[PDB]
Parts: sequence; structure tokens; C-alpha cells
Amino acid sequence: RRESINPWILTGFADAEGSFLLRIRNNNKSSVGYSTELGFQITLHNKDKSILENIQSTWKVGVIANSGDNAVSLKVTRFEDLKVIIDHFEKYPLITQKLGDYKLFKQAFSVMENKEHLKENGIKELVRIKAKLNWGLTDELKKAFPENISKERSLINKNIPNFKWLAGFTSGEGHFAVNLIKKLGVQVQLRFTITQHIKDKNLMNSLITYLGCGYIREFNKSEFSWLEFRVTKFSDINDKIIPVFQENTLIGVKLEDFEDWCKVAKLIEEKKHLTESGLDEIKKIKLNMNKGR
DNA sequence: GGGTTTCCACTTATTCAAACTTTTAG
DNA sequence: CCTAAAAGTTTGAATAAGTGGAAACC
Ligand SMILES: [Ca+2]
Ligand SMILES: [Ca+2]
Repeated sequence: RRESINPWILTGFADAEGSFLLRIRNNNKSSVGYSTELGFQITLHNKDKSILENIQSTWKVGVIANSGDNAVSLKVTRFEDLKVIIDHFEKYPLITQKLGDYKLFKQAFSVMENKEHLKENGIKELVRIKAKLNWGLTDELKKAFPENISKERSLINKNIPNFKWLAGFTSGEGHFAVNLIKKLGVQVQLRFTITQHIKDKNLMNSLITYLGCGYIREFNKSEFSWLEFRVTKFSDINDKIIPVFQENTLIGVKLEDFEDWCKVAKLIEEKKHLTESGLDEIKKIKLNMNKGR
């Protein structure tokens, strides 16, 4: 358990790493032929188990378990504890397209609260909700409820509510790089990025205006597209990016990366990145951050 | 119970984060 | 000539999302 987490930071982290789930399972023992499970979950590398424990003690709900050999998950499916999930995201709402999945999570909750999921009509309604939730219905499930079921939902278009949301979100999707551009041989270039699918291009473009710096570049890995918000101008990094996250502390192992990233920022501010000894200090910091930690 | 809920082990991609090099700006 | 800033490239894996199995619970 230990340290508690700021609710807006938590909402930002959920916008990045969270996921809502609605299981509609074939069940011979169910009077209606199907059983259900509803909840919310976060899966992270083992190195960030403390985040899941901090979230757990912030809400006082959820179960932590291994997720393979290198990951760990927090899952909330106990029905009464879903009220906590609902109460949090009502007070601290999501702003990515995942908000649409939360809204469906709510509809499914209402059905199950009335116990309608134990009847034919309630299961049917849960199939309709799941058709729009995340990756939708399997072919088997779709064929089991023969009816014109829409897969579309309202697109979410909301603005960053505050710097705390950005800290939680950046704690998930952010990246702090000490780029060693290979005449001392090396030009140290600090880089800050935030990655996200094109489905939230509106949100990504606002980062430029919201933070007053940076560029947007599109990426394409075969049939997959995503956006990268990138800042490299030192003064923007020193005056606009660093103070934001100094004032709104990151969580997880990435905080150490930001801290080291700030050490190099101070060396650069003092021109020591142009000295042989200063450069050696920077190369040593870089080796022990991000994947090298 | 007998139907239902909750938990635990584990899988599967792709959307991420991350690392690297080349060119242009001032 | 020099350092900074920006454009550019590449991809592994930590994510997001999910399933099987069954103990536990009402
Ligand atoms: Ca995400
Ligand atoms: Ca992350």
C-alpha cells in the first residue's frame, strides 16, 4: 500500500494504462446460459507493482496478481467495489476515447445492479453494450444473439482538465530521452515525447497549445498509425516541461528517469555538456535510465 | 445446495515508449 | 565553423485487452 495517489493523477494514469472489461461467458450452469463479469484493470511491468499497490490503497478495492513472468495486474471486479470506480470517474472524468468505454461500463453496471443480467432481456442488453466496448463481440458471441447490433459510439472530444491529469497520463505515455548525437563527437539533445493512437489526435494536437511547445509527427508501422508529441528545444524543456512535472510529480519508475533527465538538464544549463568531464557524467547518467535502469 | 460471484493463472497483439541516425537552422 | 533544433528511422515489448479454470460465496 503506502503512498496514496492524487485522484486527477490517477485518472490521467487510467486514461493511459487503464482498461474496462465486460465478460459474457458461455455457462451451462447459468439459468440464462451465460455468466458475466464487470470491472476495470491495469497491467504493468513488474517494476511498477508499487503503482498498483498505491492505486489499491487509494481506492481500497481490487486484487493484485501476476500477469505472466514480467507483468502484474490490478483488477476490480467485485460488484460492490465497482461503485468506487464509478464514484471516482464521475468526480475525475476521463478525457480520451476510453471515456466511451467507461460510459458503457456504467450501462452494464446498471443492468447488473437491477439483477437483469440473470434474465434473457438483461443478457441481450449486455451483448449490445459489449458490442461497442473495446474490441467488441467475438464472432461466436455475435452469432449467438441474432439481431442488428450497432458497433458505433459517440467520439470523445475533451480537453486536458489540468496539469495533474497530464502528470498521470505522462506517467503512462511519457518518455524522457538523453539523445547522444554522434568536434567532441557528441551533441547532447534532451527529448521529451508522448505517444498515442491517432484516435485521439485532437487531444495530442492540444499538447502543443497546452504546453506552449513541441511538434506532432505521424508514425506508421504497417497498417498501424499513431502520433508522437516531441519537444527538443532546450529552453522549452527547461522552462515549460521540467517545471510542469516538478510541480506535478510523476509516479512509477519513470519518475527516476525524469529526475536523471533533470540532472542532465542542469548540466546543459551550465554548459558542462561541452566539457570532456561533463559529457562523461551525462553518458553515465544515460546508461542507468530507461531500459538501462 | 445450485446458481452466481470472485479470484487466479495465463495468453495475445499493438499501441506504445524507446533508441538511434541524418539533415537543417541560426 | 559551431552548436542547437528539427527531421528521420526502426522495433521490441509493456502495455491494453482478453480467455480458461475453478474456488468461493449467497
Ligand atoms: Ca494507452
Ligand atoms: Ca507506460
